[PDB]
Amino acid sequence: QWCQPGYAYNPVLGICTITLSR
Repeated sequence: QWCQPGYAYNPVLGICTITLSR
């Protein structure tokens, strides 16, 4: 359960997804 920078951990999906917070 580790997400690379620029990605936010998603518990619903169970995987890391990209995010821009904008």
